[PDB]
Amino acid sequence: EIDPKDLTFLKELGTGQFGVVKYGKWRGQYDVAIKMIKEGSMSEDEFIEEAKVMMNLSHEKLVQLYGVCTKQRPIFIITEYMANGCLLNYLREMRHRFQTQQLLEMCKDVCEAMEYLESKQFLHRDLAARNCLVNDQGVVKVSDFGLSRYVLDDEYTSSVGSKFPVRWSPPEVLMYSKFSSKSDIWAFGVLMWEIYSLGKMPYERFTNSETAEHIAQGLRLYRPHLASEKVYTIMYSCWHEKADERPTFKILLSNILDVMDEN
Ligand SMILES: Cc1c(NC(=O)c2cc3c(s2)CCCC3)cccc1-c1cn(C)c(=O)c(Nc2ccc([C@@H]3C(=O)N(C)CCN3C)cc2)n1
Repeated sequence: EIDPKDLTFLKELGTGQFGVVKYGKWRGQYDVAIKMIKEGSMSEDEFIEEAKVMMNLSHEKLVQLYGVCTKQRPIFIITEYMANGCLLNYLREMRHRFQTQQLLEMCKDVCEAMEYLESKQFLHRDLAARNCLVNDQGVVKVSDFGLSRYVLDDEYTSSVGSKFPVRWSPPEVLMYSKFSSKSDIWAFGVLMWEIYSLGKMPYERFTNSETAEHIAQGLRLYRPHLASEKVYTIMYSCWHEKADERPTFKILLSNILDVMDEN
């Protein structure tokens, strides 16, 4: 429980699934982001009841959830600040600057975070470049892990809703709402594709339902120009139809490190 008196609001960062997010400082020194949770946007009682595990998740490649302010309305979620914003926009804006080594390093950053989450049996549930953030030194970190569970918005929570991350979902999520470590694995593959395509929309020009239909029948994302065959093999392994044939994040990290060593 953070004392809201210790927070200084400094800048509007935009709006996300829970409403307004602001940049500020904690105790005049530490850079933070502060989600001000819009009333009715979140299952607050449920989040508060369950939130301690999420705060104890600690890793260099996670965007840390520092604490909460719950003795007030609206409630706040205080996290680590990331000066370069979300990875999807960062890729798009610096598109002509990246070397292939840096793209691989981004994949490694995310994979390390996810390997940690996997070891804690904690699901992200909405992994995608938009839910990775970038610090002032270009380090990529995974953000808002586990929060999708508390979203109150039928357009997001229903698999036929317009905000559901269909393009990041395996068949068993689309058909059965069966989330597991292996649905995060699928999403990580799509994320690697977002990285190597330098921020393109997966299945662009397909609607969500067309995407569902086509992946169910075995359609997969093509190899981006900048991805080597070894890199494509890694992302492709995430997309096995059967969840039990997909690798673990431990295995993916080993795969990524091996490519780095060869390069
Ligand atoms: C995480 C986030 C959101 N998204 C969310 O809060 C949620 C996503 C999900 C939720 S809530 C529940 C379900 C799962 C998905 C919205 C706006 C800012 C930030 C955000 C957070 N953090 C932790 C940051 O460090 C950060 N940094 C940042 C943002 C914007 C800019 C900068 C800017 O100031 N503006 C105004 C736009 C251009 N941009 C580059 C720079 C850094 N943004």
